[PDB]
Amino acid sequence: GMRRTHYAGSLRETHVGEEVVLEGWVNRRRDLGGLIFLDLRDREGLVQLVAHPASPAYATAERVRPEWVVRAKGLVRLRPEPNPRLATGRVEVELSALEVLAEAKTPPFPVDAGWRGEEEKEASEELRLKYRYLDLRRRRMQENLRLRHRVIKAIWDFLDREGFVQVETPFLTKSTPEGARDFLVPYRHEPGLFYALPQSPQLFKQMLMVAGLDRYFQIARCFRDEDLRADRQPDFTQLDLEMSFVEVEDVLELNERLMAHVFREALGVELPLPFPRLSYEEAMERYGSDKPDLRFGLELKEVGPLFRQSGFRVFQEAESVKALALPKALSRKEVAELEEVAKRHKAQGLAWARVEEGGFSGGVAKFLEPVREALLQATEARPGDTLLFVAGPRKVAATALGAVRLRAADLLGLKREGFRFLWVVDFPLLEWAWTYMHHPFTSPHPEDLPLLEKDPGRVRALAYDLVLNGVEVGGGSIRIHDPRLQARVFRLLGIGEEEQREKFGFFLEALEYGAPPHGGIAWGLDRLLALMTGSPSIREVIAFPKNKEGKDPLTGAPSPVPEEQLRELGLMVV
Amino acid sequence: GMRRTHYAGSLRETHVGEEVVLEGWVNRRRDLGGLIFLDLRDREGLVQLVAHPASPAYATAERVRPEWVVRAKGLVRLRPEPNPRLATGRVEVELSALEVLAEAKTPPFPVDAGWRGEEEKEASEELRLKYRYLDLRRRRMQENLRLRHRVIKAIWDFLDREGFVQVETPFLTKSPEGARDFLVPYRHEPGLFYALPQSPQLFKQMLMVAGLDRYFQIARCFRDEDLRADRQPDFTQLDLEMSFVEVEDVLELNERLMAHVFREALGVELPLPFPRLSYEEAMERYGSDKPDLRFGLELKEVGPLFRQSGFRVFQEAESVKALALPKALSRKEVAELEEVAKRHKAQGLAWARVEEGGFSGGVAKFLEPVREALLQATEARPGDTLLFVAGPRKVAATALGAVRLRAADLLGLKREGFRFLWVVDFPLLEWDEEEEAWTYMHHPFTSPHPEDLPLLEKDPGRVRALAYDLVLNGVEVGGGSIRIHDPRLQARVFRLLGIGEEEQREKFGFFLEALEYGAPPHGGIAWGLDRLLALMTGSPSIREVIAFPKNKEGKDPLTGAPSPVPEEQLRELGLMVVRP
Ligand SMILES: Cn1c(=O)ccn([C@@H]2O[C@H](COS(=O)(=O)NC(=O)[C@@H](N)CC(=O)O)[C@@H](O)[C@H]2O)c1=O
Ligand SMILES: Cn1c(=O)ccn([C@@H]2O[C@H](COS(=O)(=O)NC(=O)[C@@H](N)CC(=O)O)[C@@H](O)[C@H]2O)c1=O
Repeated sequence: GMRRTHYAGSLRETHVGEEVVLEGWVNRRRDLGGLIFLDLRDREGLVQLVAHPASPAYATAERVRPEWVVRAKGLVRLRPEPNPRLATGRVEVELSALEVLAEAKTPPFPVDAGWRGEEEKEASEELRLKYRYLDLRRRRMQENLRLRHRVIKAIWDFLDREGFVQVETPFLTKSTPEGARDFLVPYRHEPGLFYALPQSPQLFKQMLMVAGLDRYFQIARCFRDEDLRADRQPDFTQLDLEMSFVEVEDVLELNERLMAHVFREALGVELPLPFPRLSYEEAMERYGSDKPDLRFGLELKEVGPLFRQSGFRVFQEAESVKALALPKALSRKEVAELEEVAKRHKAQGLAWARVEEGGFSGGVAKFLEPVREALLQATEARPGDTLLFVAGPRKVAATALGAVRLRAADLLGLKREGFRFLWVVDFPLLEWAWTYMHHPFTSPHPEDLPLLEKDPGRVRALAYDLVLNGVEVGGGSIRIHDPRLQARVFRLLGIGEEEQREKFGFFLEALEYGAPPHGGIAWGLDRLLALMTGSPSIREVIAFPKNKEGKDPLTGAPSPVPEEQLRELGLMVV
Repeated sequence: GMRRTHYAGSLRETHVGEEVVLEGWVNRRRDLGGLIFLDLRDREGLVQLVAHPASPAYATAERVRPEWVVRAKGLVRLRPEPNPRLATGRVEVELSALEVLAEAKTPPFPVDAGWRGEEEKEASEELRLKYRYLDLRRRRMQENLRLRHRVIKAIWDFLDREGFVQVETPFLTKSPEGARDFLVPYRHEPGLFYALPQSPQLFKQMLMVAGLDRYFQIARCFRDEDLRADRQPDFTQLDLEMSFVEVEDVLELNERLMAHVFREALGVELPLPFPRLSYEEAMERYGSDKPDLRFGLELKEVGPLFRQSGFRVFQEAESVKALALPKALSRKEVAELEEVAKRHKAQGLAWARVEEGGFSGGVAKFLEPVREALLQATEARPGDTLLFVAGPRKVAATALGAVRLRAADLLGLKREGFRFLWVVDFPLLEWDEEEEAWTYMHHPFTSPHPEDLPLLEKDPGRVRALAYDLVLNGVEVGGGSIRIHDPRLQARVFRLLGIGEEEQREKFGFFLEALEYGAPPHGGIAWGLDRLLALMTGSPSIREVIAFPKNKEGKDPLTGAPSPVPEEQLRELGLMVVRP
């Protein structure tokens, strides 16, 4: 068997009196009172080793240095005083033997403080990525990676119990000129031909429903060679799933129970069910976003129809006037910062006013007094608040004041805690010619089918987004299984026969052989884990990620190849 | 909730009298005396629907054709005569309602036979791949994929229980397992490329440097080989790594894991521990480093019997290996084995017959002078045929071992069950008989045996490696080794393999630097998961246990990959096709 008797970090008072053998890294060394203290570290935590002057390990303990790998033997003792910041804090190991297994260069940054429960100074992320195998020694990074393990295992446990079959889908597949750019892989035996890496398993998982597997899932890697700004990696991980004979309700319900199972098992957090749901229209009206942050209130209110007779022209003529009531009297500085956030979101401006005990004061207060009783019942605003207004087109006014609403939350120092999930449902199928939102296999709402040709902009889709704390962590839809309806959606989009066969030919032919009703979703697993850990970037929950620019400082990729390796592929640099 | 009350194939006599809602595919339609019988199919199997002319469901049922998708409602009743070949064969559904959810045209090959327990006729595999979403409707293919699910889940349960951390490693990484890399052009700077990983080898060793102690991953590996021998461009490994381990610790963990997998996914008990054979023992006794232990017919060294022989072809040979087959082969069969032998670099195949007192046929004359010792060494009996290959030891073993494997087929030996074994004590270097060179059997991060370190510069050919292969039924299903964790020794071994300091820095500099920060002792292994599943299902190819595999030339008939890309796209990458 193994030489070690225990993980170093697993020792407790229950082990006092046992002789242990331990292996790990020297986290720190201190000399006090003629004793040598060594913090010995492995993935379960630190344990204090003590070398006494009479001990055979005494000279060895004096020469070891941080990050050296050692094997220690000794007997577990109570400490005279416990250190409650260590789980092993009640005990130490009186060293009888100490063996050096590997020496170590001084690391470019410290990895020792977190394991003592101390705060860690921020290091250059580029330096952290270049030495990622050392960055991953830190307690924080190992907790992230081990949480990711527990989340995926919980997903397997749940979906296996519910009858889902995990199926692995191809990585070398068909390159299509459809939409986002593919990463290409040259085919050596015939220069000029390429595989593509998959943007998602969408077509394969739908074909698995056509194959009768009923329900599928995969922890899937997706590859999209597009703009890497906004915390995007060249590849990322989805929890991808698909089910047969389901309505929207069936997919949402399954995903709610799965998410609650994951949070209970991997985080010890209880998620109340069911999740709240908002239509896309309700979300835009009340929050100005299709990914609302429900950790605070401050909803937007439509007040347009209050000023239809007011002398204030810019309110009276606007298609929409949105109002927001902040529970604080803001400075002229803060208002202008909010106004700047509004104008940077295409608004014409941000009107404002303070709410006093008898009326209003400041900004547009004069034009608000005639409609005071109605304005206050609509906004539920109390004396001391500050009213913010954005007038303009309905989508612009909502989106602008919604961004004002988010930035306002920071200015007021609102406590934003916990995990607030919600479903956003009833997205529009299209948008102005006409174009779809995600992919063209999303089913129209059955009761909206006749509007497909008459009023396409009002057709709802059977599509849904999963949002957590203002972040889109999942998206999917019920699919079209009728090839006649799919052709009908293509005719509405102006997508001809030759273009369909070039982009989707093999799948459109699959629908002719009896596809069941089906639908599904994919989570952004990296985004979920970053939110679960309070990380500012998904790079903190990926073992070996790229930097923000898409390169890998650890290995040096992407790198040149010898021209003989490229000539063998029949390609050359132009 | 769902409309569906049960899976169609799950209905039993215990459900008689219940009203059920079912959804699935029409496996077959038969009309009889005005009744319409529909075998409804889903992933749990078939159940018989009955549409009566007086039912509201009848008009719908008249439209239905095979492979149409329907939702059916009605009452479970006993059949007047049961179909004992079906799990639902005692019952049927008397239809009260039926709706068509989807129509279907006639498939290019049948998918209905296996769901009835009947045998499936062989279809063209290129056609099966072109319509893989229909091929996957067959019962055997769904059994394969659901077994694959069960195996992976069992792997997760066992390794999670044993403290392994699953870590997902990169797919877009730096341009090492004995094949060519698949490249990915970097769009923003033409001439730069990523490589797809041939394995996660260096990432999992770095996770040991990071102190995670034990890792695993169900990893996809990409290797651009001449795709002979049932090669796919990418395939799947159970990859794992452990810290502070010796060879034995890795072997015992994998043994217990494999027994758990076979018990939970197949209901098969694998006796423990697995047999172990050294590389030398395996080659001497079986002429192969992946022995097939499902039959006997071991090889015997008889060189020391011919040192006084007039037969120069025997007398000069380093080795003469013999094998006794329990049958009097025909001259046609002997020439076949001789051809097998010659295809494996042998100078030829000798033969004879064992009769009640003397010998007959082939080289029997030269076998007669040495009879007592030969019969004791081979245990041959009257009616047997003796075969010999004379030559260098490795040649003689390998040629007659391939004859041994072929002969098992000619004799029709019943080879059954699952015979695992470890092959251990591999040499660090393998001699290429062709290119007359030393090459490494396992990748360059394999640790030499610590007792053999002074032989690295004195005599590299006798250096043992701390490497091991896992063999199942004559197939290599796993391979691994204890790694080098000392940076000086890793550079020393790179120097031995003909890799100068310039080459070390360019390909492995980041990893050599990592060894300088306190790398623990570590080792690991990787299973060929597709290979394992193919053996577990008796499949002739790993294509039968992969949902959407390539064909033998690495092409995807279903999607048309690989394919040209627009001239505009290729321009954006800054590359062009070289003109012949
Ligand atoms: C980092 N990163 C990205 O760069 C892009 C996406 N995602 C997350 O993937 C989810 C699904 O992706 S999708 O493109 O919307 N739809 C799809 O991929 C569809 N195939 C899903 C379906 O219809 O079932 C999003 O909701 C995000 O949470 C990221 O995490
Ligand atoms: C289809 N296919 C192939 O094309 C190639 C390999 N394999 C299977 O992968 C195992 C490990 O692969 S290895 O390259 O030997 N070692 C490695 O990849 C080492 N990195 C593992 C280690 O040292 O821990 C083999 O034992 C086969 O069972 C296939 O199934």
